[PDB]
Amino acid sequence: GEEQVRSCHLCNASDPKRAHPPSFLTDLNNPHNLTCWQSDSYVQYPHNVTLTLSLGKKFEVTY
Amino acid sequence: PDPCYDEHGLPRRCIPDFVNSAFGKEVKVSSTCGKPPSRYCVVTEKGEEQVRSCHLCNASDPKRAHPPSFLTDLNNPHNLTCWQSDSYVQYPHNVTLTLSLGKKFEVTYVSLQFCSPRPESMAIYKSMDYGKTWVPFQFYSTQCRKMYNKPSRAAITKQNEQEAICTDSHTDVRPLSGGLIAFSTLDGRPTAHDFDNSPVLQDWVTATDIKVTFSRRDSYFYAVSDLQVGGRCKCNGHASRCVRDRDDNLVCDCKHNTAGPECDRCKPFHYDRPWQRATAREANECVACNCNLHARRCRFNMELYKLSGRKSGGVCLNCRHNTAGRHCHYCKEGFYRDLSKPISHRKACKECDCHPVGAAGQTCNQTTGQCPCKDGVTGITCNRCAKGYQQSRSPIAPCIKIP
Amino acid sequence: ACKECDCHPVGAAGQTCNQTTGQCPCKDGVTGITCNRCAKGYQQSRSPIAPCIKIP
Ligand SMILES: *[C@@H]1O[C@H](CO)[C@@H](O[C@@H]2O[C@H](CO)[C@@H](O[C@@H]3O[C@H](CO[C@H]4O[C@H](CO)[C@@H](O)[C@H](O)[C@@H]4O)[C@@H](O)[C@H](O[C@H]4O[C@H](CO)[C@@H](O)[C@H](O)[C@@H]4O)[C@@H]3O)[C@H](O)[C@H]2NC(C)=O)[C@H](O)[C@H]1NC(C)=O
Ligand SMILES: *[C@@H]1O[C@H](CO)[C@@H](O[C@@H]2O[C@H](CO)[C@@H](O[C@@H]3O[C@H](CO[C@H]4O[C@H](CO)[C@@H](O)[C@H](O)[C@@H]4O)[C@@H](O)[C@H](O[C@H]4O[C@H](CO)[C@@H](O)[C@H](O)[C@@H]4O)[C@@H]3O)[C@H](O)[C@H]2NC(C)=O)[C@H](O)[C@H]1NC(C)=O
Ligand SMILES: *[C@@H]1O[C@H](CO)[C@@H](O[C@@H]2O[C@H](CO)[C@@H](O)[C@H](O)[C@H]2NC(C)=O)[C@H](O)[C@H]1NC(C)=O
Ligand SMILES: *[C@@H]1O[C@H](CO)[C@@H](O[C@@H]2O[C@H](CO)[C@@H](O)[C@H](O)[C@H]2NC(C)=O)[C@H](O)[C@H]1NC(C)=O
Ligand SMILES: *[C@@H]1O[C@H](CO)[C@@H](O)[C@H](O)[C@H]1NC(C)=O
Ligand SMILES: *[C@@H]1O[C@H](CO)[C@@H](O)[C@H](O)[C@H]1NC(C)=O
Ligand SMILES: *[C@@H]1O[C@H](CO)[C@@H](O)[C@H](O)[C@H]1NC(C)=O
Ligand SMILES: *[C@@H]1O[C@H](CO)[C@@H](O)[C@H](O)[C@H]1NC(C)=O
Repeated sequence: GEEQVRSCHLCNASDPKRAHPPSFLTDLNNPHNLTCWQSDSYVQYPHNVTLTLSLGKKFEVTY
Repeated sequence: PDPCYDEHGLPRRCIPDFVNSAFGKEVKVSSTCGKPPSRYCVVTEKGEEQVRSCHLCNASDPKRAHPPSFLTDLNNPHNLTCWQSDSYVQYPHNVTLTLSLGKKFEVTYVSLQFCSPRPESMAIYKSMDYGKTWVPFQFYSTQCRKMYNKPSRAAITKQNEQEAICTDSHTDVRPLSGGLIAFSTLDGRPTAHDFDNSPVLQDWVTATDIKVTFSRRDSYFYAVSDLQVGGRCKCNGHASRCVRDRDDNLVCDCKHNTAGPECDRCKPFHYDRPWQRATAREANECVACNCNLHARRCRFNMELYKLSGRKSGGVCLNCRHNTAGRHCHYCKEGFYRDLSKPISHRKACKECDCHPVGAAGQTCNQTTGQCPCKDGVTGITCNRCAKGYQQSRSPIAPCIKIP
Repeated sequence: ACKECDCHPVGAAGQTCNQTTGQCPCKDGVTGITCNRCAKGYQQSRSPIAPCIKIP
């Protein structure tokens, strides 16, 4: 409405349903069962925030 | 699974189901026929007048034995189990039977089944201790006064709903045999509907041990076929059942972070909000202390919880990992906060690695780790030279101005 | 086989245990491996700096 409210949760990768793998980024995106991958916290500039993935085929990209 | 947790694994009140209590246990008594072997005669009504039968009592005769197990065994309404007392006895004399339980309970039903006629004067007792202290509960007589100095069918004042009443009701015979006595303490109590918020009634139901003492040509005696009393194991709504101990001791498996065999207190290291009873509105649970993974023992003060707007009052003791505070939540004198590390990192505290020369003091901003920068030096550990400031090999002053 | 150091948060003068002996930094009258107990002739005190002190 007008003010703030903060919830809170936890992450065990060994907990499948409580894990947040990058597969949450590659899986089908349900607007009703979204798949939130999660980063580590307490992080900011100045630091490299790098994620990697190679292709194996050259492409032209639009979207 | 566990009724202590909702469909969403939310801690909710979990309670043992309502069960009969006085079923199958042994009782030490003060009198019984048959030692030496005793006899007894029995009267019956026929049409309009009377007729008297008669029998014998040897406990060494199993078929002529009638143990108190006959009160606790299953009583078949077609195969009754009547225990019998000695005869030729009456007021003034204690006809006392005891039962020491060891656990405090809340009771709803107290049912009875008689093989002897209903006498006139008697009362109720209990022990919220383990067979040492004894307090009455109610009286029962036509002359509650001449016998017990009591009124018959007194009123239950709201200001003391823990009154002990006496009545002549159902002190009549018929019923001689098969007397049915059921007692609900909740009768008459105005604050019985909201029992969840009736602690005095939640205290009036508290009972651990039970004692029953009686006052009030022919052989007259007393006999009874069975006993049933319903209740639920008192875990304050914090355990759905009660189990045996490794040393044979029935205790609640106190859930909801509660302690004591009855869930009466909070668990060790659970001192932030006071101990409370699970309500239909809120399970008013206990809560451990917050140390952010930096302590194992804690204490509490109400004023902390008081001034918290009644929200929290926990405080940790002996904050490890170079941490400190009520939540063991800051680095002591000597480190700084490694802000890069998470807020609960066990090594979030590290020595003020201040440039032992370039920093002016031996400390650093516990938040920033900003070491004490000397005259023209800046930087957290104070190492760098400034614009127009040339570093010198002097172990005292490196950066030097430009003309 | 390896568990994090459990140095007595007060009675040990550090949070690092003697990885061989696990002996935390026991301060003058503090004893115990994690440096928690006070020694015989040292009673626990509520002072946040001197927990264990000799007696005259
Ligand atoms: C990561 O996220 C997951 C998912 O939420 C959490 O899951 C935990 O998983 C562990 C798995 O070990 C669970 O531990 C459970 O408790 C047992 C306690 O020891 C008893 O073991 C058996 C009964 O299981 C008894 O006969 C015995 O006498 C002990 O009394 C563990 O021993 C069990 O795990 C054991 O099983 C595996 C095989 O399945 C064996 O290889 C091992 O020996 C292993 O010890 C048992 O599964 C625990 O219940 C789960 N916690 C939950 C669901 O909250 C993790 O907790 C979480 N990790 C972190 C660090 O948060
Ligand atoms: C309290 O209640 C009990 C149980 O009902 C009654 O117990 C009595 O129990 C005894 C058995 O202990 C019964 O006695 C029976 O009668 C025999 C009579 O003596 C003859 O014995 C044999 C045949 O049995 C002959 O060869 C012999 O020549 C005698 O003529 C007893 O001898 C028997 O008891 C023997 O058996 C037990 C084991 O069962 C042994 O340990 C003993 O040696 C014992 O002698 C036989 O069993 C008797 O019937 C019961 N009395 C009854 C039912 O009234 C008590 O009597 C009762 N109390 C009172 C005061 O009545
Ligand atoms: C953070 O910054 C860059 C990537 O964003 C990395 O660059 C390094 O640069 C130094 C300077 O010569 C090289 O010696 C290193 O080999 C480089 N690292 C590489 C190429 O991986 C730097 O390493 C990053 N630091 C991290 C990721 O911890
Ligand atoms: C009969 O009355 C009560 C129980 O109904 C018993 O109370 C006794 O009171 C005297 C008074 O000093 C004490 O010395 C006794 O120790 C009490 N007896 C107990 C506590 O068992 C009295 O003893 C009863 N008489 C009996 C059982 O023979
Ligand atoms: C989303 O999908 C997962 C797939 O296992 C399922 O477990 C979960 O219940 C789904 N979400 C909801 C709200 O049902
Ligand atoms: C009642 O139960 C006892 C238990 O053994 C049995 O001996 C007796 O025959 C039963 N009586 C009837 C009428 O069923
Ligand atoms: C630490 O740095 C902050 C950053 O501005 C400063 O405000 C504060 O006074 C410094 N000292 C502390 C927090 O003790
Ligand atoms: C660990 O304990 C031993 C036992 O005497 C001691 O000699 C040593 O100095 C301690 N510290 C170490 C090994 O760092």
